[PDB]
Amino acid sequence: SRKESYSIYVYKVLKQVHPDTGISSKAMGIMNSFVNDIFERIAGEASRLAHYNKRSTITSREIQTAVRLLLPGELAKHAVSEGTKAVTKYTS
DNA sequence: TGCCGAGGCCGCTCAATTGGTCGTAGACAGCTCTAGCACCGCTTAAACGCACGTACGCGCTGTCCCCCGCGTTTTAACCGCCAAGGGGATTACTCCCTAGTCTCCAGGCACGTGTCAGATATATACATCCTGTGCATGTACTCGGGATATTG
Repeated sequence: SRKESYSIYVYKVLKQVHPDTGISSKAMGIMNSFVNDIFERIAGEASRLAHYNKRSTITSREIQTAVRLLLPGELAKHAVSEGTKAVTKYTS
């Protein structure tokens, strides 16, 4: 049966930024772990945020707050400026 | 005087880094998967978000009124130092034992499916438990006066 991983999107993104470069298989497992750790931290914090405010859904703002808590510094104001591109394009 | 003695500049030789070149071996990138099952598109009947006075709760506000802050300097030893001594942390070697490799070999069990049940969800009726409110005392508190402990 199928096992499923993020392994292709990290490779796709590598060819976005370093078109000559590659990854060893052992160094893929790192990205395939890291990328789902940050998934869980955002899901867990966004879940608590909905609960504290006694909502049921989790709209964009329930995540933009979870990113603006969880990320340390310039990464917060960058990631917030990056995600507000994506939904602004999607809703056209 | 003397002598020379003590004195100050320049090619071998060895010993790490540094960068170069050789060749070869899995492991990476990529193809074709093919394959399939998830994403999507397409409806539906759907829940839950949300833009919006008003009762009004409390966040913030204008006063006076005092300790703890604020300021000084003596001193007090705290903290720093240097120098010496002893060993115990260190170095370099030789013998030694096993860590590690590979290879064979089995069955333990983790893996997987095959069925379908006792499980828990959902509704309606409902009674009851639990909250919010209102309400006496009982204590834990702040003070004053004296006894015991301890610092210098």
